[PDB]
Amino acid sequence: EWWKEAVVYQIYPRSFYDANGDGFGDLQGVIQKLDYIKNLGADVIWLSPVFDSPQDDNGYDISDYKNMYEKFGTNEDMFQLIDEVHKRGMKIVMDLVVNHTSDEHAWFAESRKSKDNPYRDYYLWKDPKPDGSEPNNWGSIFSGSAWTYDEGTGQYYLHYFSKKQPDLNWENEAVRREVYDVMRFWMDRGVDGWRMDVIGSISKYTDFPDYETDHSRSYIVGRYHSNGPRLHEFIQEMNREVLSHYDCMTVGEANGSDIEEAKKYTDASRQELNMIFTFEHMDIDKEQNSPNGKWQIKPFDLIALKKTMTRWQTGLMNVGWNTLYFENHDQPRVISRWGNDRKLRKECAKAFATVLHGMKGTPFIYQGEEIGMVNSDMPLEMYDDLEIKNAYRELVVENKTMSEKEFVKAVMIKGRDHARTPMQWDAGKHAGFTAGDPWIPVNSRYQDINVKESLEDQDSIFFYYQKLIQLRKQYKIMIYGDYQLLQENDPQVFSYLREYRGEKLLVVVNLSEEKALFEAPPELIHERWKVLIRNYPQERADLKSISLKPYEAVMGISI
Ligand SMILES: [Ca+2]
Repeated sequence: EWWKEAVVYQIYPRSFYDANGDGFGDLQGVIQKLDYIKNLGADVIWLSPVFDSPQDDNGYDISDYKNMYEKFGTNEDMFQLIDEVHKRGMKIVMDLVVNHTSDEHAWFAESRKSKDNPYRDYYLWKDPKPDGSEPNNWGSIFSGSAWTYDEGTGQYYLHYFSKKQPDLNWENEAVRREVYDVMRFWMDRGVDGWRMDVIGSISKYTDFPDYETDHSRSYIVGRYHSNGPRLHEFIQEMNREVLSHYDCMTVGEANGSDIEEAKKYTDASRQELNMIFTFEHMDIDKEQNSPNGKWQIKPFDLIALKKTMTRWQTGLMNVGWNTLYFENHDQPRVISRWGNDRKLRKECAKAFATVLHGMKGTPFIYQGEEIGMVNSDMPLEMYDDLEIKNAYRELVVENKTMSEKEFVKAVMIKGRDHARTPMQWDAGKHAGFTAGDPWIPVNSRYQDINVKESLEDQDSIFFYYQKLIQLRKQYKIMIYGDYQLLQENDPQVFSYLREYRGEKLLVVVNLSEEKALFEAPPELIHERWKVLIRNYPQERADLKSISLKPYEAVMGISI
């Protein structure tokens, strides 16, 4: 169970390092930066998808599972990367994207040709309604209908994501076998595990029932879009046929997951996955179900964060396993989203890191999180993401459920592209990401926020992350201790306790810009503490009462 003790670094490779000058990050670029990742201390890398793809969704629309997209390199480069990871004592996890393929995948190019094609039933085709409209009212995550009509055959195909991402038909045993063959091809060549993209969607309600509607919207995304009736059957089959034959790690991107679903995926006795990503803690700052979805912003609410993260810590405390993340290629920079990214940027970045890394589970560090990368001020016309383009058209232009100004404000907070501007290596041109022209501009603050300056500054966010990772490797309590929320009603302070074999770990973090007070509960007042990490310089170990400075974070271990 090395995956319980791991710290994972997520690379978004088109934006990590461009070794050959075309402005697009590449596999040889990753290889050249592996020493940096090892020095940080992560021991597992998760690479976002590098398989051949027309890039409609930046690699999540795969047109060939057994070849690389040419700008990343060739399979030879990928095999070298695997070897280079292993030579450093690290592991590599690839992105398994098997809810859907590109519409340019050979399977779909064949499927769409005719009802008698042998690939027809690789995808999900249905007749129009009598009036020619879509089979039901289901929506795409990327706006509009989940169905697209094919004039040549007279049927619609299903796509939960873009029209260039047709969903695979997992009811067809041949599709499942194709998926297992892909997994074995890569695992036999040294891939150590998989991050499984929208694994929650692979089983459909094959009666395709309409949702109920209150007429706020024409197309609906809801409970049928995940947790289908055969979901866990399929994952159990995948474990029997593939995962059980390798020393591997699996993490599912479990869209639609709540704590009970997480137990189904992650209880070891069920022989499914090791861990899942949930969205519940990322969902605290949207309204529950507006037509504008995640663009219907709410302010950061620490109480909501504490409630949600505590539900997950206690729910998987003695069964299953948690992932721990605040950032990925789909989320904004957490310090910009929920904190201070200006005068208190360092303290705030370190504070969020401490809250997260003090918990039970496997931490994930998204590229640039460890240097305090921030959201971008770029104008809307500079964004790339199809999610944004499609939502602008639907919400602002067509349906008018958001004004222009409100949509721009929402994108500046939550746009996926805040995660995707290039990694900031130094203060030179394009932050040292490329000698050419980057595929999207580097964030305008890069001259102040970059690896070079971080390694020169002993007070950097980088060295704080490096220390959190070292502590996890030294103190078994951080991996295996239980969890108890402390001072639960405090609106500024996120404090909790871990316990393991008579030892205690106290984590106290002021997630606010104002002064706060932590007082230990009565059962803890006679403990003696050794401070393991703090993001301010004043040092005292009487943690029973702490007058917390803005964004102050501290972890102590009992002695
Ligand atoms: Ca390149």
